[PDB]
Amino acid sequence: GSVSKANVPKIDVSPLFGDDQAAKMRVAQQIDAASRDTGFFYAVNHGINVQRLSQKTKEFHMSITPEEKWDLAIRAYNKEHQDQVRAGYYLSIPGKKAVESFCYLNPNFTPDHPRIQAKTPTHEVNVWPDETKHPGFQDFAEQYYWDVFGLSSALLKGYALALGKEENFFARHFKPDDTLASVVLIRYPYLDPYPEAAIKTAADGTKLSFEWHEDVSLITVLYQSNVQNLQVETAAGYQDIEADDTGYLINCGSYMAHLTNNYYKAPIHRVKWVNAERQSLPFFVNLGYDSVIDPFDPREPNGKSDREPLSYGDYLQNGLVSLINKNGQT
Ligand SMILES: CC(C)[C@@H](NC(=O)[C@H](CS)NC(=O)CCC[C@H](N)C(=O)O)S(=O)(=O)O
Ligand SMILES: [Fe+3]
Repeated sequence: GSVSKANVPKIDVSPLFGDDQAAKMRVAQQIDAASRDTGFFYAVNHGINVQRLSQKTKEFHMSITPEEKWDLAIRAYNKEHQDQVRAGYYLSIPGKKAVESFCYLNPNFTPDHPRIQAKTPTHEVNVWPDETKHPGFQDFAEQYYWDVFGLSSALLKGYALALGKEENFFARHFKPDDTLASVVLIRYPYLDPYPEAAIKTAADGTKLSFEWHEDVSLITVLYQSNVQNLQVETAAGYQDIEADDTGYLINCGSYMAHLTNNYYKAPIHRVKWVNAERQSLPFFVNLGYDSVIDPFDPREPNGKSDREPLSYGDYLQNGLVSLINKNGQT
């Protein structure tokens, strides 16, 4: 019943920001090898100040009041906010639900934006706390969105080259004016006593905070504090993913698995229950609402696939609802 440790290589992604094309191919090879193995890798030498990200996120989580949480709550917690399906605060439920979080979307989604004017699903205008009660928080959060957007764009060039495509194969659909990408600022608290109602038990007996799932994304670009919790499923069972609070943990989402005919799988993973204060800050790399990538199969000589091209917006709307139905309202 022992638990092994997943091979999660640390990949220096800095060449993806430069113009050394052979060096970028050597990064792409590493991304290919990781994507074909466990499906996770750590992006290092990424150029983002993750210490400031963790400090500002901690300041926000530890200073917001129950009044402000109701005022920012998504409609799952506040019936007055029917437009907040994605963005807003996700309340914990003491004695029942430990996790709480704050999700925000593309800062360019304003009342002027045509997708907001047309009321297209998955598009929302971000809600923010009072500036004086949380000085600099909105500025930090929006800046972080574009900081990790820049990193994610380079990572997408690595994935494109790894699959034998031109480096903009994915990134050309990843644009500041229409990206459905999201940031979630997740707090997992220390609780004494920790309520067993907030703990799930896996089929193999492991105590979990969040059950197995594939990510709803093209790729996921995640920062976490230094508390080990993640497990990836392999054919030989679940394996622990070691923590690293200096790098970004990268993995493919189910849209990537669809478009590559499962050549780059969306790794199934789950979150172990750990009674420790920690943060989990995912950036879900989503494309535009009408973004469509023609599927292909890198295993076939002609590279042809019979899978239907999937519009990303419909994929995202269906995927987020299915994840809530399967693993519960977060
Ligand atoms: C329970 C929770 C803390 C987990 N984190 C996540 O983000 C999970 C697993 S990937 N994903 C979501 O809840 C989709 C969010 C989409 C976002 N609202 C949007 O609209 O884009 S946990 O894995 O850390 O346990
Ligand atoms: Fe996930």
